[PDB]
Amino acid sequence: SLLAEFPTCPRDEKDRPRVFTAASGAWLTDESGFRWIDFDNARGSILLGHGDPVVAEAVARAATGADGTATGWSRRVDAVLERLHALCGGEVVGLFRSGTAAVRAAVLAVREATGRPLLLSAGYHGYDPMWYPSEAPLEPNADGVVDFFFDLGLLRELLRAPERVAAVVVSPDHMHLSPGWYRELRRLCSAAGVVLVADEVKVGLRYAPGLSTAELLAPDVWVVAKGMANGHAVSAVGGSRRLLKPLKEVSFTSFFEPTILAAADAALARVATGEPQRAVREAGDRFLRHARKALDDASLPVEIAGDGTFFQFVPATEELEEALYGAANAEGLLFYAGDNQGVSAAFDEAVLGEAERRFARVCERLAPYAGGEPVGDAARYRVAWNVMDGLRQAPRDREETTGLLARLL
Amino acid sequence: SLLAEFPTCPRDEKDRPRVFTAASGAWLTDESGFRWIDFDNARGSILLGHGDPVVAEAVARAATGADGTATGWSRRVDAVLERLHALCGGEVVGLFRSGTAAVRAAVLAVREATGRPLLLSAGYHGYDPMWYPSEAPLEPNADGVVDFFFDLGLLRELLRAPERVAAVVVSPDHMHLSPGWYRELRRLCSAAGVVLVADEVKVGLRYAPGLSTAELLAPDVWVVAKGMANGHAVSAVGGSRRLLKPLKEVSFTSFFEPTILAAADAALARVATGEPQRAVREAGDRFLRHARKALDDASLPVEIAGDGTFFQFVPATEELEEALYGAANAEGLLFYAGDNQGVSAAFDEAVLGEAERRFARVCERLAPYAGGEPVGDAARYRVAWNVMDGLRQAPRDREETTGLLARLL
Ligand SMILES: Cc1ncc(COP(=O)(O)O)c(CNC[C@H]2O[C@H](O[C@H]3[C@@H](O)[C@H](O[C@@H]4[C@@H](O)[C@H](N)C[C@H](N)[C@H]4O[C@H]4O[C@H](CN)[C@@H](O)[C@H](O)[C@H]4N)O[C@@H]3CO)[C@H](N)[C@@H](O)[C@@H]2O)c1O
Ligand SMILES: Cc1ncc(COP(=O)(O)O)c(CNC[C@H]2O[C@H](O[C@H]3[C@@H](O)[C@H](O[C@@H]4[C@@H](O)[C@H](N)C[C@H](N)[C@H]4O[C@H]4O[C@H](CN)[C@@H](O)[C@H](O)[C@H]4N)O[C@@H]3CO)[C@H](N)[C@@H](O)[C@@H]2O)c1O
Repeated sequence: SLLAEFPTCPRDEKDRPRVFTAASGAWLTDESGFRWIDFDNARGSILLGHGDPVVAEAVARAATGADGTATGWSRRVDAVLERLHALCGGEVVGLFRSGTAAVRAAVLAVREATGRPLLLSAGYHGYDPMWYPSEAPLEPNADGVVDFFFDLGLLRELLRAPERVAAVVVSPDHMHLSPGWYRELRRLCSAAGVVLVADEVKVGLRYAPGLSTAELLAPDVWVVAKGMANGHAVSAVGGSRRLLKPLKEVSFTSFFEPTILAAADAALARVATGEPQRAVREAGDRFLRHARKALDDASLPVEIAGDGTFFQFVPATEELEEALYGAANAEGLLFYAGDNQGVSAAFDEAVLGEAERRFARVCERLAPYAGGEPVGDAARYRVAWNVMDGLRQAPRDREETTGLLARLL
Repeated sequence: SLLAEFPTCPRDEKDRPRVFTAASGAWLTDESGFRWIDFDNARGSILLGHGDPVVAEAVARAATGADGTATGWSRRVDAVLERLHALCGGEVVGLFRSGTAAVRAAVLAVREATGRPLLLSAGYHGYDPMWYPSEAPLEPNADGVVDFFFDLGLLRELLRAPERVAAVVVSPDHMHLSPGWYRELRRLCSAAGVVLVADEVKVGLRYAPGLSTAELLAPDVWVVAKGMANGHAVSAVGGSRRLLKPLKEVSFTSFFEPTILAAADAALARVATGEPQRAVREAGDRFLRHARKALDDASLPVEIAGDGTFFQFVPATEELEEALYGAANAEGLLFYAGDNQGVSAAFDEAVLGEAERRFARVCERLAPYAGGEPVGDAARYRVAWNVMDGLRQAPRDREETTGLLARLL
């Protein structure tokens, strides 16, 4: 047991990481030779498909030395910056090595630029300790962060002294929050005169060429990552020159590493067209129509939140949830267990037909659960918490909100 | 000026980044078609040479999906962890995406494990704001870090209350600090009962197969990066299970990206032989004996600190330092300006012969500086501070130390 970290990855019945020896398009092969259709896709960072040939060629060329050097600037630096600025807007752009690094740098830059101490947060922003939970819910943690769990009532209370608040930083979820929720968030932040940071590490570049919340939030600062490089190790921040002036202090040794620049330039060129996002939505929607019908035909109490871009199974019980993923594993459908499923643009007709047949076999395996009590709100809240680390949107008062926080924290 | 960051990189006389189109071994091509011999080598992270064929082959292959997937575990994960453990020791290992990320995670883990608030630091640890300077010497910054600038007197002062100290965190320099300096540091930390973290992001794996301070410091926790992947986007931490237990909270989306694992596994295989490190030392030593002679023959007051693994020009005046790099720029010798020069294993006879020839021409160009006053200690201190962000070792009393800090901060 040499590894000190605990990486999120597909794990087997003994909680050991599944070992994958090969991948192409939508398909994985594991160490036993078992073949899987991938809905996890490095938690949605594989937008194009595994071993995408154009990205792979670009990386190959860059590995030889013929497309830039790690020692310094290249034309691919300008190309990537230009593309991000065109897609996502803002005045300036910075590049980082993980979503975690990017969101931390972004929010600290805003704290410095505004001179205000608190960050009000909803959703996951990466592994850094600055996001660890406070000792007392709804109080600042040691790094001045207060999590409001996507509850706008709580947010209103936290905005009551806006001079204390550097930014509101929110990781969107388009399965569990409506457009109106976003517009209200934007309204509240504008009224309070506080900066809005959209942490689009997951959703950026995937629902559209640009930011999912470009219009809904018009954020002052954005962060993207998973959509920009077909899995390669890069992230980005952009927004106003003034709010991001503190990023002038950022430099790191691997900045000019040419394979990541080549992958990002290639992937971003494809992203800019809108085609992979359309392909994903359409493929995912087809799979969903089939899956919803299969669950209904089998009288299985499993709803599906979301849409083809990202969806999530919502089973009525934890036992059923475990059985669902067990059956999926038996059929070679690799789902990101409990979380959101993000197909890639490699989900062609052949992949879809096979995923459909496999899912019908999943529903057969689930026959013991036929006719169970339908999904209720406690299940909806528990399942949504697993993907968003806070509360799905639905009517609540403070009693209900605080009850759910006590339950789900 | 879309870029919000200010990356360290080769820059021209107007402070514009030099744009490099391609590289091969020790050589670079710029956008003008000018051909350079590289002593910068992505600040010492290109140990093997640009476009190393064996690493390139492994990277190209991994990009196709033939060696596993970014979705989860592959046997190359085990191979990289096992190689690092064999080379560097400790009980556990973690992987990160930059040196900055690794050192931050390491020291926060130690602070959590020990329950103590302060970090005592010497040297550079990356770009994160946690390392920004305090208001005054000997005062903690906002993140509990106190800089001792490599001065063991200042360290003893800070260790008067060691119950406050989670760790001492040191970035070695083997040009400006002797073996005995390290052994004293180790001694002081052990007596005080404080954890010692060796930040070997720069020096790890380059002086020897493993840590440069394996015996000198026997650190509780180590960090490496530049040596491990021929420039690719990975770093590592290792050491005691107890002190690094808090790393269980680390996960990041690109963890399984197979090209980086491929580069690390290939580079580490070569590092484990000791061959590239020896080649570097021997090639740089040959260059240095030629350069020292050339400087002496021209009566130029420029010393050279260090050795073939890493060396540094120490000119008697700033005006001469500027002229030296300007002249090297004309002859196409790319030095990391002001800092340390780190040749790669691609510095062969052909390259050395040409670098020697080119350096002779640099000496011809600096005639207007012949016969100048020889290097003094003020120059030695100023130049060393540029590479270590603290004080070179030399006899000092407390008053001299205080004055030097006033001058150089
Ligand atoms: C908006 C945003 N911003 C920034 C980042 C960071 O980018 P990165 O640095 O490139 O990875 C991400 C990275 N995203 C990775 C995933 O992040 C979440 O996943 C998180 C978290 O929700 C999820 O937490 C688990 C929870 O849902 C389960 N119900 C309980 C489990 N113990 C817990 O585990 C995690 O937190 C534990 C507590 N500290 C920790 O011990 C576990 O090891 C850790 N896995 O674990 C993931 C990280 O490990 C999302 N739900 C997912 O859709 C997403 O794909 C991001 O989505
Ligand atoms: C031990 C160790 N630990 C961790 C890391 C982090 O690894 P990474 O995240 O992978 O890069 C490194 C990364 N190393 C990069 C370089 O780190 C230093 O270089 C630093 C710093 O010393 C150097 O500082 C400059 C100073 O030497 C000059 N005399 C004055 C200049 N303004 C200043 O510039 C830097 O610091 C400024 C302080 N605010 C900042 O404004 C500048 O923008 C910044 N470039 O700049 C570099 C980083 O930007 C070393 N001198 C070098 O040998 C080395 O190769 C490391 O060496």
